[PDB]
Amino acid sequence: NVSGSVKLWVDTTQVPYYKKIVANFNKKYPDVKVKVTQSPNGSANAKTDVGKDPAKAADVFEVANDQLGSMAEAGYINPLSPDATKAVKNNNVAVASEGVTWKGKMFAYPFAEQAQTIYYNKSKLTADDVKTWDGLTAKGVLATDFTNAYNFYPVFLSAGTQLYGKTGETVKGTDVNSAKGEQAMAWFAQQKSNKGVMQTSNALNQLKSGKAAAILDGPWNSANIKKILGKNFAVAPYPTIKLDGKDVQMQAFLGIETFAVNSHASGSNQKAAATLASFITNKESQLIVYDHSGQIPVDKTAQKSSKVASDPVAGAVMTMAKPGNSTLMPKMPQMATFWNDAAPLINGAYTGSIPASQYSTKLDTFVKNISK
Ligand SMILES: OC[C@H]1O[C@@H]2O[C@H]3[C@H](O)[C@@H](O)[C@@H](O[C@H]4[C@H](O)[C@@H](O)[C@@H](O[C@H]5[C@H](O)[C@@H](O)[C@@H](O[C@H]6[C@H](O)[C@@H](O)[C@@H](O[C@H]7[C@H](O)[C@@H](O)[C@@H](O[C@H]8[C@H](O)[C@@H](O)[C@@H](O[C@H]9[C@H](O)[C@@H](O)[C@@H](O[C@H]1[C@H](O)[C@H]2O)O[C@@H]9CO)O[C@@H]8CO)O[C@@H]7CO)O[C@@H]6CO)O[C@@H]5CO)O[C@@H]4CO)O[C@@H]3CO
Repeated sequence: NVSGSVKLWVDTTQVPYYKKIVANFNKKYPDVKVKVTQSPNGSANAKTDVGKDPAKAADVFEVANDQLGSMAEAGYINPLSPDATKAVKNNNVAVASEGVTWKGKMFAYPFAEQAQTIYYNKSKLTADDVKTWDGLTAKGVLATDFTNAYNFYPVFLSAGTQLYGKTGETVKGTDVNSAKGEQAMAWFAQQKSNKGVMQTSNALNQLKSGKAAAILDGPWNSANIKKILGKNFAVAPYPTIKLDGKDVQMQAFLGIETFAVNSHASGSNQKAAATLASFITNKESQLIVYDHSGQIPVDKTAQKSSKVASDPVAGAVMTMAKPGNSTLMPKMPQMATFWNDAAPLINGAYTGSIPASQYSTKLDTFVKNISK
């Protein structure tokens, strides 16, 4: 039998359907008392929401896979048991297991596959128009945010550099301090004068108001964008960009969204928390998430279900996940420093605060900063 009390943190607009999932959980586990709330600052900030006071934080919380190495090394999350590991590994696609594994051990329960795509108004742009960045932006406005390194760091990967080495596990393996890194910096700088590229802190609002024909966004907004665009909804994988005069696919990050168990819990509450985390990331629960938000399951069977297989967003995400089209976010503890330093590097190139004469110096300093 499973008993105990568990606090669950989810992202703000997810609460209504996690309440439905928790109702399903309580059919099987009637004696577990779950309190579902939004988190203080969302899954993109889980490591600090938990770290500021682990005993006060939720017992089960939503967290993106890049944060897991930091949280594991800090002792905020424990390895999954052998049986829990086997379930994750057997039920979900390979990259989901890679996403939650740190030094050979799993530290979270994966449930969704996240890659950004182009979302666009098909009354304004065609499927052919969105194949290239310059071609798209010559025909309509793309709204985006150059202060967000999750949006734009992958251009360095398109340029042929590595982030923490071949597989994201090599502390000294970022090699962006090179001519290839400079090519990415120059691409950011070019976009400042591209009249079809609109800098904004709220790209989705620009799509809603009609000021943008296209945005880059992820599947957490799939159902949201389908509602906004209605019969004009369309989606595509990322386009090619020109780097050093060559067309290359513009990458996104591949992220795995997860739930983790707070290591503070003990006794019955710990068992209840692990049971909840397993349940809310099971196939049925992943399909409920899909039905509400459009997020893409990592469960092998769910991905091949008719409804997911016919969804154009799922198809675009599956394309994005292929080698060359994205890179799995690394989960090194150093990712904290990476994210902090990457945003001003990219935005400085875009705004011109970093001129071309300084690209090499700034990239050298960046690599030193993130490679300790
Ligand atoms: O809008 C939808 C979301 O709304 C709600 O989110 C709001 C927050 O609740 C509210 O607090 C606020 O956030 C601001 C915050 O208050 C400020 O303090 C500041 O944040 C700084 C932060 O405090 C610092 O510690 C630091 O953060 C670093 C962080 O520690 C580190 O891990 C890393 O972050 C990177 C992630 O780890 C990485 O995974 C990736 O994040 C992706 C993510 O993977 C992907 O899923 C996607 O996230 C979606 C999410 O799935 C959706 O559910 C939806 O979330 C809503 C929230 O749940 C609500 O709480 O939308 C999300 C965004 O699309 O996209 C993420 C990328 O955007 O990359 C991360 C790096 O970008 O590095 C950071 C930076 O070093 O620095 C912070 C910045 O100063 O700023 C906050 C934002 O203004 O406002 C939120 C709404 O904007």
